[PDB]
Amino acid sequence: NECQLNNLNALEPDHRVESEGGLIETWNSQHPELQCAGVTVSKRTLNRNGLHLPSYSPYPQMIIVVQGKGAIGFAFPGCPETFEKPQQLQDSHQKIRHFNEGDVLVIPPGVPYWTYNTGDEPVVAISLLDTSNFNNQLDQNPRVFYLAGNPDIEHPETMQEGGSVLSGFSKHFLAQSFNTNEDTAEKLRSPDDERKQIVTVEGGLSVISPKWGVEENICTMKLHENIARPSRADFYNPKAGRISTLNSLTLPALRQFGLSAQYVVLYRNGIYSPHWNLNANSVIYVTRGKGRVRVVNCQGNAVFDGELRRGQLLVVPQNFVVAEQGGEQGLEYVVFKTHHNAVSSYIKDVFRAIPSEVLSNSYNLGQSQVRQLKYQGNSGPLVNP
Amino acid sequence: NECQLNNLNALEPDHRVESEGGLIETWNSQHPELQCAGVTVSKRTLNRNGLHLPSYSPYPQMIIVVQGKGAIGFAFPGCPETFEKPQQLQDSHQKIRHFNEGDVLVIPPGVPYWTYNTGDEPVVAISLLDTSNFNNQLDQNPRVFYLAGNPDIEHPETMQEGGSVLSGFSKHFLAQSFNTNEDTAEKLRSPDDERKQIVTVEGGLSVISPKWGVEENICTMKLHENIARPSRADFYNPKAGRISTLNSLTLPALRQFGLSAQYVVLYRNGIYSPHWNLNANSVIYVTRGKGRVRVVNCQGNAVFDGELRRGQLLVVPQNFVVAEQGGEQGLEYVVFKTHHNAVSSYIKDVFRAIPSEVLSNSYNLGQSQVRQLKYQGNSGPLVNP
Amino acid sequence: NECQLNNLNALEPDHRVESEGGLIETWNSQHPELQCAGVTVSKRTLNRNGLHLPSYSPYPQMIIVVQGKGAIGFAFPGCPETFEKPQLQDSHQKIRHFNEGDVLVIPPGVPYWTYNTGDEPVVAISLLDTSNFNNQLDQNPRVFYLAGNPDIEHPETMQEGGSVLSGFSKHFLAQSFNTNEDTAEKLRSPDDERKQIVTVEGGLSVISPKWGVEENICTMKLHENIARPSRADFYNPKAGRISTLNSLTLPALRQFGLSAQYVVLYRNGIYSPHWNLNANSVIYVTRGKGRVRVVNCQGNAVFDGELRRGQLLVVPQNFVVAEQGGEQGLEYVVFKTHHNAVSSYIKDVFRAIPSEVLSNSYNLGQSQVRQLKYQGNSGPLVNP
Amino acid sequence: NECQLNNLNALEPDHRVESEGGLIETWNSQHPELQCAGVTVSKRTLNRNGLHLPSYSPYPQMIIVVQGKGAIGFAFPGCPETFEKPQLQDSHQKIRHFNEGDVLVIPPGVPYWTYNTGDEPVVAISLLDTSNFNNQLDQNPRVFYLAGNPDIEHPETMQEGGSVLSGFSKHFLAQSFNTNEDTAEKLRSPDDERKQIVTVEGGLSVISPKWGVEENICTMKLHENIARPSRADFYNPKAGRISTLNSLTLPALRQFGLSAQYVVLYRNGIYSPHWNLNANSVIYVTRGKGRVRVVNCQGNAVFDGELRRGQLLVVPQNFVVAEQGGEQGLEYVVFKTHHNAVSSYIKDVFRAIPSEVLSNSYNLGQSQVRQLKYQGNSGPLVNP
Amino acid sequence: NECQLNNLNALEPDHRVESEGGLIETWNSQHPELQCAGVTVSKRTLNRNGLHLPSYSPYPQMIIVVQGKGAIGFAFPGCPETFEKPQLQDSHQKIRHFNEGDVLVIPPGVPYWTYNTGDEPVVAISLLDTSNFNNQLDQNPRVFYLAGNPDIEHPETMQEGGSVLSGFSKHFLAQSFNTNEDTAEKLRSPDDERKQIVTVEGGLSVISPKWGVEENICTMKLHENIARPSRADFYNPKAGRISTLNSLTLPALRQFGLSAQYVVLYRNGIYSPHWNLNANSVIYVTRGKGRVRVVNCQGNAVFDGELRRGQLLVVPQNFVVAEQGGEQGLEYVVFKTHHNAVSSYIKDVFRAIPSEVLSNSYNLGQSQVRQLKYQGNSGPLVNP
Ligand SMILES: [Mg+2]
Ligand SMILES: [Mg+2]
Ligand SMILES: [Mg+2]
Ligand SMILES: [Mg+2]
Ligand SMILES: [Mg+2]
Repeated sequence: NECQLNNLNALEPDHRVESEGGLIETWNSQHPELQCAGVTVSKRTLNRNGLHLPSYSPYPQMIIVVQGKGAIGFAFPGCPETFEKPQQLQDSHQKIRHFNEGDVLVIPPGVPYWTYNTGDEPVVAISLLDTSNFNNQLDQNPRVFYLAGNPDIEHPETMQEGGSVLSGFSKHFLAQSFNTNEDTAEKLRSPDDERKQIVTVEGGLSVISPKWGVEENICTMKLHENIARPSRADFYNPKAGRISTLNSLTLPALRQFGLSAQYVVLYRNGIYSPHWNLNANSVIYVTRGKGRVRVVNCQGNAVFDGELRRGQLLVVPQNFVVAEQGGEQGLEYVVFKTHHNAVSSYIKDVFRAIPSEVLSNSYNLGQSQVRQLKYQGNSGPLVNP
Repeated sequence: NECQLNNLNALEPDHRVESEGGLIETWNSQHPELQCAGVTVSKRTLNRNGLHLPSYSPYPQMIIVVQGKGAIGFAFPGCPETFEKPQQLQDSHQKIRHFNEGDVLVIPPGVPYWTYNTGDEPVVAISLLDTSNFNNQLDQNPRVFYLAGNPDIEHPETMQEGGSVLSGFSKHFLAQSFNTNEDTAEKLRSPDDERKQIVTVEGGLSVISPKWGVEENICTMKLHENIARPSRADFYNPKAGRISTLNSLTLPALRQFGLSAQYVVLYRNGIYSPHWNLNANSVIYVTRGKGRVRVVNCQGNAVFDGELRRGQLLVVPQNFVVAEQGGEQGLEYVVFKTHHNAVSSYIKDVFRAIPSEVLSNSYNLGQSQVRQLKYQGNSGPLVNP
Repeated sequence: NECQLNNLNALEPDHRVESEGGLIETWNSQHPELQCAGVTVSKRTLNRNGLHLPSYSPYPQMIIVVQGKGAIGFAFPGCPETFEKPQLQDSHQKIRHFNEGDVLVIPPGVPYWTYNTGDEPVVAISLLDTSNFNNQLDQNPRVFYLAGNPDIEHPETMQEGGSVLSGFSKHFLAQSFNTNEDTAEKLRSPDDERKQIVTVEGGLSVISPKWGVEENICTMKLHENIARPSRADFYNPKAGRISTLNSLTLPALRQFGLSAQYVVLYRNGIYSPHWNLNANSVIYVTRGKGRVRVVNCQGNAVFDGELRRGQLLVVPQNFVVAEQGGEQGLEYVVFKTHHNAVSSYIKDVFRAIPSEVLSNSYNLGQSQVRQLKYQGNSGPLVNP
Repeated sequence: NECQLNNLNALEPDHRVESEGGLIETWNSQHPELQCAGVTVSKRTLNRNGLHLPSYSPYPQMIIVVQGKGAIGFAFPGCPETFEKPQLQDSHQKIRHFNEGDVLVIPPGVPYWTYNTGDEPVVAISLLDTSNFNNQLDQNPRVFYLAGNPDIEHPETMQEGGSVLSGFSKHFLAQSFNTNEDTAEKLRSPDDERKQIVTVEGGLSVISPKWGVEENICTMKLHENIARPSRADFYNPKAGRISTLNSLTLPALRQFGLSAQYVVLYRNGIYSPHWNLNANSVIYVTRGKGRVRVVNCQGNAVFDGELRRGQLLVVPQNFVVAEQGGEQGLEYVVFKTHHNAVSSYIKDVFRAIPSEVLSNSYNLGQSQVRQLKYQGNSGPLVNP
Repeated sequence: NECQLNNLNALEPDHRVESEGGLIETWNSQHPELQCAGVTVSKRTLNRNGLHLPSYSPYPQMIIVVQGKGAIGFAFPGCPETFEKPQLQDSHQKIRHFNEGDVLVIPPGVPYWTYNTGDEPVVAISLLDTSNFNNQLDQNPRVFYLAGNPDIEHPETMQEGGSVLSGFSKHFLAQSFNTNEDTAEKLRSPDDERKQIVTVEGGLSVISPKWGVEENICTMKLHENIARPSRADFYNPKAGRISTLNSLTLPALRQFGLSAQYVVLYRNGIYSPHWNLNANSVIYVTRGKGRVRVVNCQGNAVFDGELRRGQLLVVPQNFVVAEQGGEQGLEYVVFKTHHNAVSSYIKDVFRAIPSEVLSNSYNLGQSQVRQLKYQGNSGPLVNP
């Protein structure tokens, strides 16, 4: 009965991990709303020259960059290092991908990744940790395997200290394994490192990049897409707002990760009429502004009815009906959905699909009243009252 | 250990919901047999002019109409209203599908649907609610989201009153959302409606129908097929009975819903020899007659051994061996299976696949005895003793 | 440049084969229109007690039954005989019943036979998808009979003949099938003058209620009604109806590259200008008469005239077509060479394009544009 | 034997169509090279306020925008009008914006229109995949215009013309669209002398932020940037960069059998000997100049010369090719007739083969072999 | 009408290429039979210490090894060198061992080389699937050698030649591969008179036990034994055995459109009348002799005669064929142009059809019909 919730709360971060080069804030995965959704969320901040040390988790992550710009690099197993710099190579590594605010990034399960702030302002990103994803064969707990550094626990609720996976091996064995000296091997264990999982790169970081076979396809799996730019809108009403969808039809990698998302922008008083998601739980994170949100369950009860503003997280269970109205300054938010091609339906459109007399007898309405419901007013889900 | 059942009971409806235009009977989803199967069942009756108000659930439903005739209409999101009637349109809606006794209907997860009795006798349908379906991201509880009316709870065991999803919103907000007046909006909340989920349409219902791009495919997803007609038999022995299979190879939509079924008709003394389902749990609902049924588990124990008659439900767990023999008046039943292409095997056929000497040494049988088992008698699963 | 056609003709059968229990009429596969579409057509009539002897072809066939009722049986390789009557008096694969309005699908290489179970004759029109990707021989229609002594159904290809079994000696057939020379001789149909469709005196009798690998593949759905009023996917009570049959309704079609639609236009009903995005089409009028127009990429009406019952008209991929029912309406089936053929009607296109793009495109005023987009019924079926 | 070519030529447009708001230049589809690859190319220029009238073709088109910025709109059949401005002043399908460096994909049979939103003209090169499996007509390029009075863009195929709507009478158009004869007459573009690309005086205005089935299919991604420096999949700061665009980045390509790469070579940068395993390729130089060599199975350089901006060069499947940037570098797009074209460069091949196989193959000493395998950069982009 | 063949011939190689370490014999791709099937065949013999230099072709090849033992290595693009011997003395991709009875599959565009590891010569028959959908060039067989100075293996297509590397200058090769002119000169095989198969004096030595992307794609299964007695899918100890190799046993075949069967008939053993539903077939006799008969749709035996070791016989899709082992039996491989070719034998067909349909079809009595259906072994392999 994990989703038999009579109340839904707007949630904010519960735990904080302050590092040399940044901050990591996590929502406790044990909140009943998040347990129903089968996910948890993590907000990461990379300060100037901030470098998030390489790590991987046993489930996919969908991240939206809400501030700043940087680069992310993955370590795909067995793939060639297509970025090379001659000194005889002086260095070579895999493709460096750049991201900006409004972009969504996807981290594959088990694939190592690192990120770096390439701008002046701090990078702020919100990550949906899809812990319940079918690909996670461990358990519901969020887990982060660091390949470097001496991290602090990011999800403390699961401990009921941190260390890299390399610190679990002796320097002697690492020395032999990696055909290196024990001095190098000891450093690989981060024995005296006190910077934690996000460090500051003094002097700035330098990597091979134009801007700063298997290689053509798989090894270059597209893992980022802008979702917030106005021009990418899929639904639009100049006087109400816009809705943009990012799913497996845009980012094919999502098909195997069971995740998709939408970015919604509602202008002052703009309304996103009553709608529901047919095949997925959803998690709203407000990126800006404020608005009135209402979520109704199968008993016609509003499990949530209140203001929702920047920084808050609100779970909308599969099939529950939700509606939003932009406040004074409008409202913007991303909605993570636990399906690679999540589909929703809005009630206005439903009325149009049902025969006039079915509607009349259902709501005891007159022919003219029904007609006005099915044919009058703007057609889309975005309404300017 | 949800399926470690040492006993299986023939089950009948536990709860009843009497409405103006019909009746809804449900089997408690907490019976251990149903918990093992990961499903529950609901029997619906639409009286003359009976209209089942529009609703949707977060899992698929496979329904078999055992009596009467009517029409069902769905509300596919974003699809065009291909049925239109000029007065300038006087009304338009989506395709109306007709059904008759012996037909199976499939309801997609999250898709709204309504049904209406177009004949004189009442429509009686038995619905398999596939609550454990992978697409249900909530929890095991059955749930019905009504878009209209003031319903009573159909699965009371989950409350440990009813209302439409629209009654969860204020008339003022619905008024703005749907660009209508507050009078219409208040009626949309069904504030004074006491008819419940199945209403009687006085004077009969009228909808657009010849009989009473995306539109060509998806928006017209085939969601009904006759399963009981004699001529649709897949296995047949004039002196024993018949077996008909309905799976994803006949109704492609079933591939995504993980459901299939069979309709079996056994004549007097007709036998459906010992067989089992390799990849799916099964739920038998007797539509007519009576017969002796035996279910044996992995310890060689008959967890069920008795008469099974019209109206009773019997779960047959995956891999358990079952056999049926038509009684005096014969036996007819539908079997819902929780796989889009459920496959079964009958022991007679198994003997034929195993080498004679493997059989001899397995059962201490003589060469002649084995030969008679593998080659003598009718070949199929339907036996006339 | 097989489709660089400046003219399209309404075609009727050009060849006929008279047999004891029926008739087979075919359209010459060499007509420029049929060559562009990469198919040919065949009309088969089974008289009372008529039986079409077992045969198979290296490509799929989509058949619409326009009259009568009957049964069709296939021989799926290696599949068990699930129909049996108790030693076994007899056993055979599933028997499938059909009626007028039904569409049957014949898989490539799979033997099938048909029998008329009613009094009136069975009349069926078959689209022989010769250009199908599964046909690795050549674009010529071919029929491999397993029995009888047939006459060539498509003579244009030759530019006599027996069953495939007649190509073997009775001696070898006797050894192969572990049978005696007497039976083996008969398997070659040496003195059979009945041709491919025979009359079963006394009537045919088979195992059937009304008259593992099994559960699925071995008994896959190969027939579906397409003409019933209630099956309409598009409908305007004052104009007509359109029904679509594709891989979403009949899964096997996914592998055969074929789909169809059944159109019924009432008096003066119009199926407004539309085109198929991904497939060539072949119209066969089953009833009535109406005006049909087909326009190519140069804006030329390669066809502009009446089309009546029994006539065939090819509509090439992307060519724009429109139809209007005559005094007694018009009904027709449209075979399309794609498992999920998609069409688009111009009215709907106007709705998708911005007003000013339309205004500047056709030199129209905002008002007139508003007219095209929001006035009238929105569907493709129009009541003028 | 269309590809049994002993010679390959660098080709430039041979035909041109001047219209009011733009220009269309095409390469003759009959060049032996283009026939072997089964495609043709078209360069389209939209001048300021230029609008390319609605049209569709029976095959997919892959377009790279080499200059300017604009908007492209498609008309997906049966899809809802998700862009609306409040009765509705107007509503239409999604508007997609593009800039130089972007690749656009046009689905078969789907109408599309484009508009220049900037001051400089929009220049785009389109690969018309005429041999695509979805094209069931013939290998001839065809353009079905929904509006205007166009001139033939590919005249070689004829060996006048209007919109598909001009093929209908104004009377029938009036009845079909429930409109008056006046509007219907205009829908036929009878006195339009502007041709296929027109100039929108005052500028075009549409619904857009900057200027169910919806969520997915109805709004599928049909454009992606391929030329930005940051999108490089291969990179050597001293030699150049290679970017790949295929079905893994743009899903729709899976159904259209097309992919591409954008190559940028710096001064004297070399893209070492490589070949495409599963597709024919067509290079179009967007900037600079360089030496290109193409070798067939006989070890003959069917092409060995300079290739500069605006020139087209076909590289047949499996033929080995190499390029070297000139004094000012070389940039080019390569269209490939496969949704996921795979290539292989010889340097990498040496690494995969055992030393002694190599030694015995080329009569080299262990030392020299060691040279080929482990010395130098490992990638395909070489700085000599 | 390439398959409208009234006659089929048993074919033997017509051309030969003698090289230092082996021999290559080919069948002319222009034989009417081979053109109908859309393929050609090649027999390759590697003498002791023989090495077939690296090469690749724009279509898949299915090869059955009829004699000897050896190793085959491929060069998968961008894949890591997982075989290494410690700086690295050397590293290269996986080495795959094969023996007689094994079938090897060569992917389109992928370089491969083979080496004889035994004393007796390796003899292999290769089905060159030139008509494969992946081949976007033309139906001509082509071999792109990466090394050596080969002679044309399929001369009929020309109606000299070197390696693809010989098409480049040594200067450019030196720059491309970061090597010196000396090595580069050698990469062009200028004074090599050994041809495509060379003799490795002293024997070849490679990394191998016996002599991420890795785990999967980069090391996909490309070989499987098909001839071992124990692998039989069909078996009658008194008649023979049939083994099938398709995409269900070797996944890669799904992408190459090929499958095969290995048939062994004992003395007088019969493979009763059967046909392939979805593919053309090419028989190659590996041992013995027997009577083969092929009947077309007119009931004419387009082939009726003996077929012995080393002979090739095409059996077109849907044509009915039967074989009977001679005094010393008959063994043969059958290549089929479909990843999952399906066949059907007439005996099984009789079992699927109702008694009365059969009675009326062949004018047989209930008794005789009962004979065909239930008497004798039920399988396709018959002991007369
Ligand atoms: Mg929302
Ligand atoms: Mg049962
Ligand atoms: Mg039509
Ligand atoms: Mg290139
Ligand atoms: Mg054979």
